[PDB]
Amino acid sequence: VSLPRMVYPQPKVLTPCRKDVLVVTPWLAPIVWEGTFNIDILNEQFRLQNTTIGLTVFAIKKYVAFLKLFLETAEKHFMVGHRVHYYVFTDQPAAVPRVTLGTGRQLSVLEVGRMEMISDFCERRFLSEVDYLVAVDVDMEFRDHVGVEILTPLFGTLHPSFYGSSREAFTYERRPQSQAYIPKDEGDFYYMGAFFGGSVQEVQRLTRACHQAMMVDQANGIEAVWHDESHLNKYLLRHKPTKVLSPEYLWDQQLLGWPAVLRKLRFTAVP
Amino acid sequence: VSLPRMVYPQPKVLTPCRKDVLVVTPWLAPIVWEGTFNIDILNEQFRLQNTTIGLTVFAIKKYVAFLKLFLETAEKHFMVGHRVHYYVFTDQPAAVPRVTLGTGRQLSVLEVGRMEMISDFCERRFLSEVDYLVAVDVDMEFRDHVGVEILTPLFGTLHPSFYGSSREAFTYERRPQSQAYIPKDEGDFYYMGAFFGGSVQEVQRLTRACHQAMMVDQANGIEAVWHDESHLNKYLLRHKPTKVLSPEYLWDQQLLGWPAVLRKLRFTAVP
Ligand SMILES: [Hg+2]
Ligand SMILES: [Hg+2]
Ligand SMILES: [Hg+2]
Ligand SMILES: [Hg+2]
Ligand SMILES: [Hg+2]
Ligand SMILES: [Hg+2]
Repeated sequence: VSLPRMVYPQPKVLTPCRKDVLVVTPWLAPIVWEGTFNIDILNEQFRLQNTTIGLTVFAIKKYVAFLKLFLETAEKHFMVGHRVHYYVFTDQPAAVPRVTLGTGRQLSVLEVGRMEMISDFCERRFLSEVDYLVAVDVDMEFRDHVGVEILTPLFGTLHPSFYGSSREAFTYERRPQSQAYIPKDEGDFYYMGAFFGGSVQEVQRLTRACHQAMMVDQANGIEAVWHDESHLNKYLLRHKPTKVLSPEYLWDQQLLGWPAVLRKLRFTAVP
Repeated sequence: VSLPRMVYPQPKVLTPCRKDVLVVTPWLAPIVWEGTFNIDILNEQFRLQNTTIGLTVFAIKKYVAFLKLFLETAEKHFMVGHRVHYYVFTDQPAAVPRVTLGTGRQLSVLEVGRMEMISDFCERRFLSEVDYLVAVDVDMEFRDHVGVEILTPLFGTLHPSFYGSSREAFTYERRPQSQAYIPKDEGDFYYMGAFFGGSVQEVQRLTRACHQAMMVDQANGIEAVWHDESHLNKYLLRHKPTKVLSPEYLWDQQLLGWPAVLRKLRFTAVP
């Protein structure tokens, strides 16, 4: 379906987008930084498709306390204008705060007794209800725009502690006995487990692969150094993401401040 | 399907890819320049899918003379290592040169009595035989690598005469009576009609849209200033390409020399 007439600044072929950061991977996936995208064009493209975005979040034991701020700030900043379906996985349904949602946005509480829950228990439901799935940690708040610029078949996010690091310095799983093993001469980026996503199909593929690999590891009596993040990094090494999010999308201002390369701090650790 | 272990230079997050050119559009489509891609990674990705690329070329009347050089150089430079199916549309089947083809590459001669031929007469055949379709002009030669880095649902190529030009200077159709009309405050880039493509489905959509728009124009007694290039530009304005090729992919060295921004001259006008 065709875009309408739109008036915006002409793109400049002979002006680099950013001169301080890498804005495309070697497999031609965009790295999403402020300045790289026109949100009006992207909003049009995804609205024309009636895009629904599922956000999955696990809130277990004491973590239920982070829900009110997480959801309230998501309402202000996450996919505003688009259909959103929050999926809150919790051991305490009654402790889920009653947060007021904007039109076209809904929340489902799913009681638990992450990779098995997305791939196994919820597969049919997600294919039916949403176009994209995003998995994030609950102990976080949105502080600025997180929108459809992220949407793509499969994305990972640059871990804020490692985005300038050498691949040798990445905390990948280094034991050859683990399915998550990555040697010191391999690796593109260190992706944080706290923010990944993509189409429902690609996210189920990923969570199925991870879950199967983790069970192998367990049967072999080994546990990856950083658990499902270790597995996520292996998967994204072998199945390149179609977009990568800059650390604007997963930051910790207390730990890391507000450096020059970040024009916006969008989604952050709660102290 | 998973990529194998591969050893290559780590991508550098804090080093821009190019500081002289734009490498991503405002809708987050890569602009393909030398330096932006690792061809080994891309080759792996597309080979794992057993990708077949159809190349369509029209050679009418005196233009049959350009076929031998066009095909011989395509053999050296175009999608080497991948399955290729050339579709030569001609009024002179017997004048098509017998060019020796590498393994996995085939050529079909299709006799004619471009947009109607791709969309109308050939739709079923292409869906059956190829994954991607590329449409180029015959009076050209390959001089360097043109590979799977181009492949994407839908791509256009920067016209070599206009890549540094203001949108006002673009030779778009400017009469509101034409379906191809673009006003002076609209337009991202000027795309050349001589090199476009994408998935079979997206290329058929485009050629169907163009053909229908050209028939409207004709019934209205108007002909766009640059014919199907005018229509191509309108379509790509309203349906943003998922990759854009730099002028490396469509150059004229006689006319335009070999400027600093071009690290490679891949596909060029024959003098
Ligand atoms: Hg930019
Ligand atoms: Hg995995
Ligand atoms: Hg994982
Ligand atoms: Hg680069
Ligand atoms: Hg068109
Ligand atoms: Hg066209």
